[PDB]
Amino acid sequence: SKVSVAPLHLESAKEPPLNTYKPKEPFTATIVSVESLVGPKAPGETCHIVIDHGGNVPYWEGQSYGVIPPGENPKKPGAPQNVRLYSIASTRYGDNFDGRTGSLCVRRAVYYDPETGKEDPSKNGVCSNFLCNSKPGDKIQLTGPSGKIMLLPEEDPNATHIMIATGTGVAPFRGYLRRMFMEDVPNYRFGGLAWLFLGVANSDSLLYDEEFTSYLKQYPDNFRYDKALSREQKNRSGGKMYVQDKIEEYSDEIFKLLDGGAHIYFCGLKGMMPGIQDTLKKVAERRGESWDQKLAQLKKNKQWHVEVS
Ligand SMILES: Cc1cc2nc3c(=O)[nH]c(=O)nc-3n(C[C@H](O)[C@H](O)[C@H](O)COP(=O)(O)OP(=O)(O)OC[C@H]3O[C@@H](n4cnc5c(N)ncnc54)[C@H](O)[C@@H]3O)c2cc1C
Ligand SMILES: NC(=O)c1cccnc1
Ligand SMILES: [Mg+2]
Repeated sequence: SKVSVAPLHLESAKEPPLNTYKPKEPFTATIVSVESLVGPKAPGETCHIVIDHGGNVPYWEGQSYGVIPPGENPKKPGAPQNVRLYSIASTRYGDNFDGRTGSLCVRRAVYYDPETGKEDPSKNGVCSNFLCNSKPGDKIQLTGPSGKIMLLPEEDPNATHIMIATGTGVAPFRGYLRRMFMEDVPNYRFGGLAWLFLGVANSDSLLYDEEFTSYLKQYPDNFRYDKALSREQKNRSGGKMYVQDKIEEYSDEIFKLLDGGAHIYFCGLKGMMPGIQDTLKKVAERRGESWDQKLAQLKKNKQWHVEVS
């Protein structure tokens, strides 16, 4: 059944924490673990990082932590590096169910010369490689938390939540779904529908697949899960199978859920959105609806939640 989590006083706050720690005086947290989430055929490396904040940097699901990687700011001699934000992939109780850790889902940003494929360490992403290279006991300069766009609307515990992720965009949804299904949170008993769509490059690039598949078996009447593997699947038109093509497969169900008040969430890199918008426009047109008008209504009704970069 549901996992006991502590301390329940984390449910008492009525507002999310924001900017508890700031860049000039970050919280020095400690790495608990770092593990690759992906198999050898994955085009890139994505890691799961567990960080001990000791209960000093609590957060709500959907927020981000800032990390200040070591070194001097290249564009600002004598200054610390700029904060990089990472979507927290854990619930407020964390992966140890104790309110002392938070987790990140971090894609290594690696540079390859577009012609030769060669590498250059001065051009890899600083913070993503810093994090995925970390080992237990390493210290991390933590700031935040920050962000409110992806806070989970809990007013209606029987709401519908349609979660659209590419790659590390799955992070907030791992936290949402643990809160909805895994953890014993007496003041939030989810009885709605949560529907996760995840687009990645191939099967080896899947993130947390075992956890999500387990929810299908534990909460079959409350959870749905669809995956789009761009390099291993092709869409109805011959294009690579992107998450928007999976959305299109369920277009009638999704549009009806939206009309009924479902929340819809988009998270990941911003390049995911143009194809999604194109598909939604096409779906709307086939149904005889204006996607522009529908989207305006979804935004007005606070059903549309996008955090991409
Ligand atoms: C709200 C928010 C949440 C986020 N959540 C996540 C998350 O959960 N997971 C995640 O992985 N990311 C997330 N990101 C992105 C993350 O913040 C970083 O931007 C990302 O990790 C890259 O940072 P970095 O320090 O590794 O790369 P940087 O050092 O900032 O470099 C940026 C890019 O420039 C490239 N580059 C550097 N020098 C050169 C050069 N000379 N020529 C060509 N290219 C170069 C790097 O390879 C890299 O791709 C989020 C962003 C935001 C705004
Ligand atoms: N988790 C992510 O990949 C993410 C979230 C928000 C902005 N950019 C990237
Ligand atoms: Mg795998």
